[PDB]
Amino acid sequence: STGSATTTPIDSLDDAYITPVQIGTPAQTLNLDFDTGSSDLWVFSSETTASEVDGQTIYTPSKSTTAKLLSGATWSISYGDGSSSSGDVYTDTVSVGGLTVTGQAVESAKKVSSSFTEDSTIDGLLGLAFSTLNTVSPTQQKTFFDNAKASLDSPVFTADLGYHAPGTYNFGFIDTTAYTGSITYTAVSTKQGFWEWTSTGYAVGSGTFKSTSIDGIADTGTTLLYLPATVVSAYWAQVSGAKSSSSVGGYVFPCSATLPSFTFGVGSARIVIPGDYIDFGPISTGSSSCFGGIQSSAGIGINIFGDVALKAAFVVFNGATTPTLGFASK
Repeated sequence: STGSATTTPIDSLDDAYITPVQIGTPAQTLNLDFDTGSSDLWVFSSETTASEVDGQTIYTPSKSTTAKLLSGATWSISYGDGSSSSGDVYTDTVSVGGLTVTGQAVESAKKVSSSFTEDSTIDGLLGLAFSTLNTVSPTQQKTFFDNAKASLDSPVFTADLGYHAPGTYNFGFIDTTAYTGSITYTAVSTKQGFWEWTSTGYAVGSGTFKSTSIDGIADTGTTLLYLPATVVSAYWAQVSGAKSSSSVGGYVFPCSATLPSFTFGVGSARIVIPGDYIDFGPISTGSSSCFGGIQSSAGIGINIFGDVALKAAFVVFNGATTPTLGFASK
């Protein structure tokens, strides 16, 4: 089998991407944030504290003839941005772009943190990291990909995120018309439960490539590109007027600037992030100070190849017995 679904930016800055997901019988379609940095499929639901729901579409398990309460199971998660949510668990039928899993754990939120409530466009998350990170207790549950894997034509999914435009998640096949040149594959460590790999270096604009190992995770659920302070300093030094602001919480730059590109290495291959991808607009409405899309990972504890990086590439998440990551230009 295979599946294919369009993924759409939630706003004009590409802050995140939502993908429609069919849950239950009859189908309840929710728009989920596909997140290769976490491993829970959780949704706003009829059980969510009413004051914590503001415009989201909810899953109502009592209206699904295939929903079954997973007895005694609970979940609770906290993300790297400070947000959280928790609740109980059903199993139900879940389909993504024509690909169907029966008996998928669907984590129904009883509580969500304010940042989720405030974001009307995201109805929940669909985790695509390794199932070892799944938070369901006392019995850990598998991801949608993990459940689908054996049935897929090939045990892979691909992320093709657009810049200010729709893109695609495919399951089970590689669309060879969706990228240019070749796909360069690189080793993955699953030791921390992430799609963790090592970039071979970077360049700023038309500058010389610096060969240096950068360990990080491919994370579709993170907006920005978080890299070591040395790297980030080298980038923003090429933008006149850019500075790290403690009060704003990162590098800011004059909105009148033209940003240089940023290149990262995948083995001997090179992915070029155009400068425009690194502009995340005014820090506050009407400001002429703009927020940068490349920021320091110091104090995160890990480097994160988030959407800013991933949307510059066609990315293969290869879930073979020994997982690997593939990157191509597009």
